[PDB]
Amino acid sequence: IEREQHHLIESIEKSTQYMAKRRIGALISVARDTGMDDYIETGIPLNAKISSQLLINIFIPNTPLHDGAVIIKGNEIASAASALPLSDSPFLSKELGTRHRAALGISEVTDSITIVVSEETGGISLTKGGELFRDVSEEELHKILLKELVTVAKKPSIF
Amino acid sequence: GPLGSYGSRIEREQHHLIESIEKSTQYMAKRRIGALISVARDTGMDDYIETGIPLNAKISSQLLINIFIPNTPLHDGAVIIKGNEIASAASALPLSDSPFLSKELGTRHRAALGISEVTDSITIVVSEETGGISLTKGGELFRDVSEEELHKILLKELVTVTAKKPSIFSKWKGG
Ligand SMILES: OC[C@H]1O[C@@](CO)(O[C@H]2O[C@H](CO)[C@@H](O)[C@H](O)[C@H]2O)[C@@H](O)[C@@H]1O
Ligand SMILES: [Cl-]
Ligand SMILES: [Cl-]
Ligand SMILES: [Cl-]
Ligand SMILES: [Cl-]
Ligand SMILES: [Cl-]
Ligand SMILES: [Cl-]
Ligand SMILES: [Cl-]
Ligand SMILES: [Cl-]
Repeated sequence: IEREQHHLIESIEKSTQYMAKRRIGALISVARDTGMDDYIETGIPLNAKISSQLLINIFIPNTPLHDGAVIIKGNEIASAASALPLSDSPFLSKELGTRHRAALGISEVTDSITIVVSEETGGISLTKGGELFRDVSEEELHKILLKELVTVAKKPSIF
Repeated sequence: GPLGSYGSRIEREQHHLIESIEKSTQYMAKRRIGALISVARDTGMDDYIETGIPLNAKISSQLLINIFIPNTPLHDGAVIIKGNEIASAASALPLSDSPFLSKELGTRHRAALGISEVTDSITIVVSEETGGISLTKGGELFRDVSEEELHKILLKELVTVTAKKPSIFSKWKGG
């Protein structure tokens, strides 16, 4: 369903834009082909409609839902305050803490796309397949989410 | 099921709803966080659901608390609970015109009273001024109730009494 996927992307972009300006730390993992059921069950179940508003309310500091991962599965916010594994990568910059290391860790054992907001700088990062793309612009964020979450790769790969 | 193995599914969902309300209101009350939670019963509240932001979410004390954090997108209005979901947040409810409602009470109390006049909803209010917990039902206000009185009214009004042995067997619902 192309329509739900474009809404998902917009919801991620607007919520992370708001948190970034406020240096609110956040972690959103979007499940793809590999199952994330065991990580979903570690958290508080929501099974909620996706909206930028609900994503922002989830991550407000010192609230019951903020301390852990949001996992998006199908067309729902499946859970909040979920556990994710921590990467032991030594290549990760020293100013990045356990949130970035959790995002990297999940990307190492799933094909999920994970978006991170830094509580120190408000920079936005992405992880995929054991790798981190640090401090992306608004345009780069949009381009990678469109490519990785909207199925309609139809054109020749070179482009 | 997910909730537990005792009694019927409906019973467990209703006891979880009650506990979710009690825990969330206790947390908000000590922080003087304003809150307004309306539980639909036999009366449709679909039109008020449509005024809010849709959530269609599993009920938890945690989600109720996060919804009402001040100065957030979801806090400004009513949560409406319908079936076994948090249907919407930041919904508009009608205001009561009653002059019998104390002027010391704010817009949340007047919205809670207003909905209770045209539905058989149970509505819970946390006052941002006093931290008191209030309840409305059928045009009446129960003001600044104790934890014990809150539990007693929620049990009576929100838990369907069901037969004992019949409750342990799950019925087929097409799945
Ligand atoms: O607990 C409130 C919740 O229960 C439901 C059924 O899931 O309502 C049923 O039980 C109520 C209280 O015992 C009754 O008022 C009602 O008539 C009955 O449908 C939900 O509709 C309600 O939100
Ligand atoms: Cl469409
Ligand atoms: Cl951080
Ligand atoms: Cl950064
Ligand atoms: Cl259950
Ligand atoms: Cl508390
Ligand atoms: Cl108030
Ligand atoms: Cl008390
Ligand atoms: Cl008491």
